Amino acid sequence: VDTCSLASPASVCRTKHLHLRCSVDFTRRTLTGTAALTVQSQEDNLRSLVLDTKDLTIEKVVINGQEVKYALGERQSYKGSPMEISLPIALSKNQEIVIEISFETSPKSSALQWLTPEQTSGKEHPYLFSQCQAIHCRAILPCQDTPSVKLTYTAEVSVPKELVALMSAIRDGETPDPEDPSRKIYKFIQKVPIPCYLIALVVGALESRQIGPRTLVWSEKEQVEKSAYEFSETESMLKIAEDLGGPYVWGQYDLLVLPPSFPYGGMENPCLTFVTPTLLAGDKSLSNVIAHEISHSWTGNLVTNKTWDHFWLNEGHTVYLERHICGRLFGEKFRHFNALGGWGELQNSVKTFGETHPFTKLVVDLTDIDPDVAYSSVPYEKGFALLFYLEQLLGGPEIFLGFLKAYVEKFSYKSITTDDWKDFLYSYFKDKVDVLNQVDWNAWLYSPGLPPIKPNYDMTLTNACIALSQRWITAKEDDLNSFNATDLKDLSSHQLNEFLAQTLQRAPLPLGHIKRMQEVYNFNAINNSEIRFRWLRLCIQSKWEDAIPLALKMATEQGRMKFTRPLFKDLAAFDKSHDQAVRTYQEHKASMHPVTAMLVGKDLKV
Ligand SMILES: Nc1cc(-c2ccc(Oc3ccc(Cl)cc3)cc2)[nH]n1
Ligand SMILES: [Zn+2]
Repeated sequence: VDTCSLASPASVCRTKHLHLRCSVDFTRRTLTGTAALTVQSQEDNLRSLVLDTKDLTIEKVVINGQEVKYALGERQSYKGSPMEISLPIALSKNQEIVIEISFETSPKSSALQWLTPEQTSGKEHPYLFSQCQAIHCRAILPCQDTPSVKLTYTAEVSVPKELVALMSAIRDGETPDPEDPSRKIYKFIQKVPIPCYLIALVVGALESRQIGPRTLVWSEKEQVEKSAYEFSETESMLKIAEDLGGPYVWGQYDLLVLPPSFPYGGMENPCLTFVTPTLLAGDKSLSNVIAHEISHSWTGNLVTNKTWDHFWLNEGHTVYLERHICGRLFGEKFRHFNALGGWGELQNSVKTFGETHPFTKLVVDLTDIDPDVAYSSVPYEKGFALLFYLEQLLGGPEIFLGFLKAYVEKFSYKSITTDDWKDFLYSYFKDKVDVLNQVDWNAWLYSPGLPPIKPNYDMTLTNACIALSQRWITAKEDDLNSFNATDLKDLSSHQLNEFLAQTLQRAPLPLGHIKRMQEVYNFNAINNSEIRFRWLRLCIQSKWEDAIPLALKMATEQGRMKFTRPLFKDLAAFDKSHDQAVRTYQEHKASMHPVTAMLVGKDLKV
């Protein structure tokens, strides 16, 4: 049923537990060790099984202290190579065996980026971080690389004693390596069953600062103190999340601020969220990303999508919870602001993808499609639009939040499909079934382009952005002298960002407008990467050669694909910077994140 995994489906067998013993070698850029997988059979007379692997080196497979026959199949592009294992016994239904696999990752592992000391803040020690979603755990160790199987796990990672190792699990102790005095072993334990894509590792000279009863903030010493401040409200947001979705079951909620090449804004790794360092805007304005990763602790990590065709169930509900968290902290008016802004983003994605593009469908068919290529904000906003529309259609946020909490408890620790979600919706809202039948489910779930109906959005906080953006778009020459910094006197960082987004859509603007806009607003001096990103896009799309070097620096000084990809594609579309953009990519391609370096290459057609 999962077209992205080459392993035995959950209907044949399930991995119950993973015991990982491994060592990080920065000299060769490999993890070597063993992966003991406790696997339970789901059928009678099970005599062999298949795992997922991608660029792994297998030494042997030991079962009950004896080596066993295994075979690796031909590689299937991004899916990797399937690994068959011959069992030393035939397992009847629900019986279990432990399989010990001696493996070693490839330096080209698509799940990891190896950073040289100069690629870090401290410039003295190397760095390693993982990114498994969607199907990259197979590039770290053999497993059923599919969200349809959930497993607990325990790990022991040997690392140079000067470094620290962290995982998506509770820290369970550290000691000097008994077989190597120059190394330390960090132990971890994750008692809540998870999909293997939530497995994460990080190794580096990490410092910590406690910002809450169950929250530490991790980063290099240069950024720890800044990050502890930027995210001071995490505990504040955890209690709101708990009130909406129920108890937080993962014990610890730590935060990890990675080096600038991290490919995404955040990764909802259990116990240790990964976030881009580009959130350090200095005013906490971009902290809603933390509210997002927090919400994933219920929608996504507790209730998980069965395949990646149903990824929208994860981010769709997560965005919904996030904007309710922000609404409880800043008012319902603010919640509608983000919802409306998100609907504007959904317009941008569709315009860029195309109204008929298959990647604008809510439920996709990733058969023979690299899930990384399908990743976009469409499942985020299109998913949220559906839930918001249902919230309004079903009687308000109070009623619908009651459904969300029940939905989470109903499928806790399980993996569901869109039909599972829809089926329980009709069960929960059995009194209003006739209202649900008014919904165009076929169009919402499987038709591409923008949804069939637009929700009702409060225009209060957005009106200020619309007035100013309209003045610039419709302004002629004689109107440019009157623009002044006072236009932003009562605008927040978010409103400033929305204004740019509103202006960005109607780009390009006359060259004089862009030059005047820099004179009066000085967007070049704003550190907020969301705002800077859009201001730069507005400049390059308007053919302003002065913004070329500023955009190349931001596209390469950080690796968040949200910014790096559009900036490059825009530089490649500008005639005056096409050559410089391509040449720049070729140079940095070798030291970019593997997933990021592959995608920009496709964007650039190199
Ligand atoms: N409009 C849409 C888009 C999708 C979609 C489904 C699966 C995907 O795989 C992933 C998920 C997360 C990451 Cl980090 C990388 C790849 C991406 C996107 N579903 N519906
Ligand atoms: Zn997310």
